[PDB]
Amino acid sequence: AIDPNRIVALEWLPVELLLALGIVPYGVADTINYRLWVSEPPLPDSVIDVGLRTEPNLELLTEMKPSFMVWSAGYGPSPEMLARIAPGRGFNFSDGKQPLAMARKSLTEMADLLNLQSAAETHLAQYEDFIRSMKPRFVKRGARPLLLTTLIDPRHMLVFGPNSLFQEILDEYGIPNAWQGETNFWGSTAVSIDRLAAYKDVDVLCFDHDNSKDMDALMATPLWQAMPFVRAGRFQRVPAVWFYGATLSAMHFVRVLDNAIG
Repeated sequence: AIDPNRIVALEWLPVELLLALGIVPYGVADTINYRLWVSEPPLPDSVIDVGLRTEPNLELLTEMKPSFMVWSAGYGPSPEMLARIAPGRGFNFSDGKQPLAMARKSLTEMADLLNLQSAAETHLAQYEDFIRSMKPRFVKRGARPLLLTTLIDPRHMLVFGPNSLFQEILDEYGIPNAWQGETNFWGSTAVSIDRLAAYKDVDVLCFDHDNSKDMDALMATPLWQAMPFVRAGRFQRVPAVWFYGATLSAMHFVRVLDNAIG
């Protein structure tokens, strides 16, 4: 993807890969929601919004003449169709088990394509150092499991399991993941609110994403008020963190994690 200033990112994972390498995306799919769900790595105003990740403005892309386009494997438009617009590459979020391991590989891969090998190494070094440096902030904490969630709608809570982006972080800090149930490839699964009642002695973090109306509707139900971890005072709403990102999202998680239970 020769011209580093004409790269269009059709999904948020590669946006994060580009940003970690110092690249300013020429175009980004759904800049609006990127701000509501990813937030942390801010996108400059100059970035062109090329439409929803699942339905990018194909005419716009064609007119833009991107030097290269990057997206997430198995997500969004057909890579075959996309490759017809401009050169491109899809990136894997995970191998289905360790998203973070893949993130490191993805960054490296992106760096090689753009000959930013050094920048990748500098970032990866900052990543591992940051993660390790924060370990002491969770030493005092015991073996109480942690439940990571986000409200999809009043009737559905998304929970992140063992193969979620967050697991590796939890593992390094000795924090058991309360959710050991099924998960999709991306490390999450949507469950009915009642399913959360099964958890008594656990801490629960819920990622906000400008959905106060929904959180309010949820918290007004007697069920939510009856929730053992709620009554136990173990529930906390926290800032949005992209669950399907890479190293920047992981580091963002650690910051949020720290403020919440560090």
